[PDB]
Amino acid sequence: DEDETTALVCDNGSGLVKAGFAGDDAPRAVFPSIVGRPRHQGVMVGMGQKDSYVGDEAQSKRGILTLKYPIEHGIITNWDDMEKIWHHTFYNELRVAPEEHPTLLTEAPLNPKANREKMTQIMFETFNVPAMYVAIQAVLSLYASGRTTGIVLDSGDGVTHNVPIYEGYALPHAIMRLDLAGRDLTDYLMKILTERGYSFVTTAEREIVRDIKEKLCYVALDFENEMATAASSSSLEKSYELPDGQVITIGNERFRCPETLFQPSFIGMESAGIHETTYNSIMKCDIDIRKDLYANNVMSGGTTMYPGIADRMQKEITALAPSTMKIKIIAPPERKYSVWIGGSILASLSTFQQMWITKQEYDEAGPSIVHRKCF
Amino acid sequence: DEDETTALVCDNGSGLVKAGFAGDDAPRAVFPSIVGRPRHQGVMVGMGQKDSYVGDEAQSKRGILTLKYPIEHGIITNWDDMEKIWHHTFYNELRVAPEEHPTLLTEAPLNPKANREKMTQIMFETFNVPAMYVAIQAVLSLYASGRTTGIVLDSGDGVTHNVPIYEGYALPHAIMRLDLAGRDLTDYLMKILTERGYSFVTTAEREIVRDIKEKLCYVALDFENEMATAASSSSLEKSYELPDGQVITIGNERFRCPETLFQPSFIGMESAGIHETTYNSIMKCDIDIRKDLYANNVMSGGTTMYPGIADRMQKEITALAPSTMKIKIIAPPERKYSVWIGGSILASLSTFQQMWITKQEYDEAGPSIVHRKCF
Amino acid sequence: DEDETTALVCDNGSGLVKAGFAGDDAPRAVFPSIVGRPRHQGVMVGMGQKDSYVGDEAQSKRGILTLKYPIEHGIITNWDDMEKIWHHTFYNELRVAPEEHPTLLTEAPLNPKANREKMTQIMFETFNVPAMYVAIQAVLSLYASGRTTGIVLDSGDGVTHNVPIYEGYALPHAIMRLDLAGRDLTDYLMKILTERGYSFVTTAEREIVRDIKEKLCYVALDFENEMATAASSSSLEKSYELPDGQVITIGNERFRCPETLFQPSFIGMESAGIHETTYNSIMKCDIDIRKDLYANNVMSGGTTMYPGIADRMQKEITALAPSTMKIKIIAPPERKYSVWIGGSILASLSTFQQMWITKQEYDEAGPSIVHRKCF
Ligand SMILES: Nc1ncnc2c1ncn2[C@@H]1O[C@H](COP(=O)(O)OP(=O)(O)O)[C@@H](O)[C@H]1O
Ligand SMILES: Nc1ncnc2c1ncn2[C@@H]1O[C@H](COP(=O)(O)OP(=O)(O)O)[C@@H](O)[C@H]1O
Ligand SMILES: Nc1ncnc2c1ncn2[C@@H]1O[C@H](COP(=O)(O)OP(=O)(O)O)[C@@H](O)[C@H]1O
Repeated sequence: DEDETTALVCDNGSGLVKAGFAGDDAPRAVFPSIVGRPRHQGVMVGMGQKDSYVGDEAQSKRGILTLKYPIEHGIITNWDDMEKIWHHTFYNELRVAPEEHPTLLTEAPLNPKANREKMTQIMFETFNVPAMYVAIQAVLSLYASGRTTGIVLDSGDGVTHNVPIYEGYALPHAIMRLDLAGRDLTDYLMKILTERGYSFVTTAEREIVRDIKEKLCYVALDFENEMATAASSSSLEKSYELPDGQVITIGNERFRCPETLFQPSFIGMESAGIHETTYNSIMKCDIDIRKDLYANNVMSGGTTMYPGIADRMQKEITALAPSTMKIKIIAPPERKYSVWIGGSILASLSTFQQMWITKQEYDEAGPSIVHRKCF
Repeated sequence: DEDETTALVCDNGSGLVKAGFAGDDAPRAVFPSIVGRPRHQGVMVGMGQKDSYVGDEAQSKRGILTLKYPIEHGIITNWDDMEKIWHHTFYNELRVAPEEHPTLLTEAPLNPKANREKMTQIMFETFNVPAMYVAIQAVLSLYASGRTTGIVLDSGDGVTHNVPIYEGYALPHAIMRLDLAGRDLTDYLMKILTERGYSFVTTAEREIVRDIKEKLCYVALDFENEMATAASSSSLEKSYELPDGQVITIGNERFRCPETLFQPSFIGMESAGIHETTYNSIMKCDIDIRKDLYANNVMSGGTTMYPGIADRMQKEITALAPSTMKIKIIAPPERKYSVWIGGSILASLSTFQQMWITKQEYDEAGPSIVHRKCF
Repeated sequence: DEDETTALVCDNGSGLVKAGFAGDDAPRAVFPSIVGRPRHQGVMVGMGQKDSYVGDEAQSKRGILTLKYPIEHGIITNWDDMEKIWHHTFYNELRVAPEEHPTLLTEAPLNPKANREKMTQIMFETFNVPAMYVAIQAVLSLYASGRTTGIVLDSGDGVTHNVPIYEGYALPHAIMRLDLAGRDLTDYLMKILTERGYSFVTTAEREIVRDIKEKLCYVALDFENEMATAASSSSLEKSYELPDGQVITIGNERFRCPETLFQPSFIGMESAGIHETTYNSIMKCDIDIRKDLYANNVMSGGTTMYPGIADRMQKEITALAPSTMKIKIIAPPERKYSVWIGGSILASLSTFQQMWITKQEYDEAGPSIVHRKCF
């Protein structure tokens, strides 16, 4: 609180907002992106509740609330709800006066121009920021990495991409999309557990299943052989206590759930699994740069956090590639916050501080400015 | 009683067993699935009563008895009780020697493998059937229909499903579940009648309320406008004589009870009403097959028997679908026995007689056989 | 069905088989070249479906099926699938007995010798044709035209060529290749529509986009000025109803998609646009024959069907050529079937009937015969 200034790095996630100050090593505020007020709301004797805050309160308030994601699949679809999320971010989580900070916002891949313009309009008109930037989330991640060359497999919450990069450039024609990512894997685990006679269907039960997924699932060494071991499997049958206190047993569901990344037909997806899309992406590049891609396969995103994933990707890529090809899979430790960190590096870039968009630019060429000939 | 043979078609319902001979047009035996013996049992001077027969005796014996459904929510949960129901089916209702007849059994959606194996074990070991098949009840219904394409709304006793079908295949990812169906509507009518100062709480009173529901409830043309007419409603106020002989008056409860299918929040269900699930199911299918689904919405199940339901579904679907979409609701007349009829067609399928499971198959690969690579 | 005979003219296209009788004015059978069976195949209650017929059934059966082209990029790559396509052609579409008809087959430019030999082996051994010929598809088209001199721009489904011709001879060193053609333009329209927030990614969605392309795209008068008019463009914003019934709006995508033929960098292609390749081809010819080429630029192929293409080519060629050069663009009306018609003329050539290849020639010098010293 003086001269200088930082850069409000707000990564608008499909399920979680990550926000903080440029220059910090990780976001200081992480809260669910949802909207929820009592679904039954039966009055009582007073009030003192906040209608649809969701954020952190919701979670801990599981069972009372309803949820909505105004950013459900990564694109913002409800501006009144998004204004509530940004107000919460600035005033309740970070506890800042937004008019004192240049703010860098992230946007999903394929975000419409008109959507970026509405984001810009709200920042300047509603929150009175002195400036702002919009950054592409994949791009920020790439930034955080620091690798000019290599092929990234980025699997997050709602989408997975394979992005080959040569000298810093995402050759746009090589990238392929997959709908599936963590949101789909949590829904599939709810369904397969419901196969055993359990019942996980409510909003609260979804949260419970997301926790089972993140704590007990793993990727097999070989799907077929893991299924065969399931028979005499005395390991798989882990126990998990529900908040009600009942204890369920989870066995082959531990590896059947994430097997979907390699076999999208488990959820009905025709798409090619992540090892096939990696190969298909490398084959859309020049033959010449393929050796550099094969030796620099970088994993990113929350859904690449499973133990065993790098070794499995090494095995599968080795099976598809030429016999003399050197293959290397890199996974950065704390991948998931790779998107926020790239934003932090960019926003905290004094040297490229002219890329931030300003109140004068917005007034001159409206918000589009932050879209036409920059970010 | 000679060569050839029929197929024992036993549809194990949550509230009613439907059983008969393959090839008959409808089941010859329909009896409540319950277990009940005197709750007070005060001896007397002799016996000559059957402990927990339930079946038909129970009903007519209302007030003395207790009830249990070993198939309460569609999945068999008590094998000693289920053995009693099957013994009653074979020896008391159909009056057959089970060792002379291949028998097709039905099972609920999501029935565990181990449950199908126990059903199979009992048929072969306890009843000595020469063969048997297990069939999926929804599937049998689909079979009875005869429509390859279209979206079915099947509302029965304990569950309601929306199932889109293209060329005979239930695209498994499109189907959505609802807990609510007729069991819930009877419980809700007991509760709302208890609001007027009446008291319907016992087992006998539940049966009385199920009769009021089936004889006097109806679905409104528009819920809001029907409530508004309730004021000057001189029609609604129908009379119903209780077995005690008192006469109650039923008015807006006639349409408030089934309104729950369209507004599950009446019983506290967050779920989306049946018109919303229909739309949500069609939107999980390819855009291309949607025109075929919209023109082939087939209603099935006992809870789709209300007069007015097809016209209301036509109105609601028309309001959600594109303006140029051709919408058609089909309701087969005697829907409820749609499940038994599909079983009868399948079981009575000489041409597919190799799908029946045999005593040799059970002995070789145990009962699982009737589960792994068939039904 | 008597003496004489016709010539089975089968044009094996990358996406469509065109087949018929020599002497007919157009092919009597046109069906997609694909292979597809249920991707989900969920059994049901019977069969009566044909595993991977594709042909016409597929299309109308959009959403159920998968596709494969055994001729994906013009060269046949799977002989078991190709045998199915030829069986369908003869027995289901044309309804002929192939052993009664000399059959002329077409092959892509640069088809390997061994591939032509395998085509020949199948015709004689599998279908028992009395004779057969293999013809080069470009060549057949040239044949259909009837112009000895001039430079043809032939843009079809998977490839575009510029072919200068002087007295009937394709000076082989002048011809240049382009990967891009209609297959690429349909893929690019799917991608650019997905930019607006729509989602066209499935096999069924590809077919939908191919229809939007063929019905609503057009080539601009000037790309830069058309983009500038897009702003106040109230024309562009045509509506298109999807099979689901939703209605999308298409605007600048109408001309951005085919702009790729003139600017291959839109899809990442370094190649020179079709006006530059025309000029580059004319400059590889003698200076002396250039006046004849400039006055005889003939358009051929499905991708030259856009309204406005001849006028745009006249404008662009005029801008590159010497000021006193007479420039004329010819487009034959029903260009697309230009390949089949050339085959029909050739095959129906009684006078050159000795060029057909016979069962004795195949037995003597194997199939190669139809390759070494003829077609
Ligand atoms: N340790 C972990 N193991 C597996 N999945 C994880 C782990 N940590 C986070 N995830 C999942 O990663 C997803 C979030 O990843 P993220 O990269 O932030 O996604 P997005 O950027 O698409 O919002 C969620 O589905 C979450 O459950
Ligand atoms: N005419 C009717 N009107 C309304 N509900 C009916 C009618 N006939 C039967 N039902 C109800 O339908 C339900 C039984 O339907 P059914 O399809 O057999 O269910 P399930 O297969 O789930 O056992 C019961 O709740 C019953 O009261
Ligand atoms: N009227 C049209 N306008 C634009 N493209 C068209 C038209 N008719 C056909 N096409 C396209 O032309 C291509 C087929 O042309 P064709 O000459 O048969 O190709 P090929 O011989 O390479 O198989 C397809 O991409 C198709 O969509």
